Amino acid sequence: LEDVVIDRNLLILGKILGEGSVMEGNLKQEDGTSLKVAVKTMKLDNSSQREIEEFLSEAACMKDFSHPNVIRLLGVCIEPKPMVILPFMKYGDLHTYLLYSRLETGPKHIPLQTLLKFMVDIALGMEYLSNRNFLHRDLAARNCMLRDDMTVCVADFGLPVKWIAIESLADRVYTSKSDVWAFGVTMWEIATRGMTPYPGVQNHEMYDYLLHGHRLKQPEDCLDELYEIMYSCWRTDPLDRPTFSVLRLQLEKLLESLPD
Ligand SMILES: CN1CCN(Cc2ccc(-c3cn4c5nc(ncc35)NCCCCC(=O)NCCC4)cc2)CC1
Ligand SMILES: [Cl-]
Ligand SMILES: [Cl-]
Ligand SMILES: [Cl-]
Ligand SMILES: [Cl-]
Repeated sequence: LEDVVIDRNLLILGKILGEGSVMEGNLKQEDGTSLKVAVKTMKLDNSSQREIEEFLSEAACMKDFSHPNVIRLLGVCIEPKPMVILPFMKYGDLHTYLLYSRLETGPKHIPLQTLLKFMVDIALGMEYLSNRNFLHRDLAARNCMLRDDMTVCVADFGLPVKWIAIESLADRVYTSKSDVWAFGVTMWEIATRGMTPYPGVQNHEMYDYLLHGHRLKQPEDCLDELYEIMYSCWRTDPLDRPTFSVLRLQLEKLLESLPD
């Protein structure tokens, strides 16, 4: 607590940004200046201090995370409900951004070079968490945030059937190679500019679908080289899947093989 806790009086809450749930707010910092934050309210099982122990545990680790492509944890505040304090990012989540991209008034058609750069950013972020054996367990375009410099950072980690790896559906187990699987789905979302995974397949059909060897199909405008990287993320054996440090360099290489 000594490290992550923030006095509730230093926090002012405002409108709802999404539904626990997310809310806007102002964090009064130690330099006197006030910072805009997003406050994620957390509903935990208070029948025991079990879930809160694991809550304050990760938060202490998450507050020490420092990487441009990984979201920053500012701290936690208590009411007795905990609340995660994160930086506010006005450009919002990447998923909505991709959709807007396909509408006039909204952002310009995102070229492929920019789409890969989104993937690289996420891969770099995941590479950082992976190096610290920290699992995300909920990676998706909706959880990837755009910084004010339009660089992507990963979020919502710590503390969705169509993103869950095949092993994690049956055995109900989670490894970093399960995050790689979700990362490949995230790549698909980006390459399709916001499509929902597995059109035609309902959620209750996903296990038999995957179990029979069927995977996400290649988008029309997607390069064979880019879909290879995506596909390698969905290999049945988690050991056959590449690490984030391999994926990251694959994407950096491919992006550099393109013009501006
Ligand atoms: C007066 N106006 C208010 C509405 N404005 C537009 C707008 C609306 C919503 C958001 C927004 C939404 N989410 C956000 N998460 C964060 N910052 C902003 C948002 N950081 C925390 C990230 C942690 C992970 C997470 O929860 N991922 C899901 C995204 C949830 C941003 C801008 C215009 C002005
Ligand atoms: Cl308040
Ligand atoms: Cl940050
Ligand atoms: Cl769509
Ligand atoms: Cl599909």
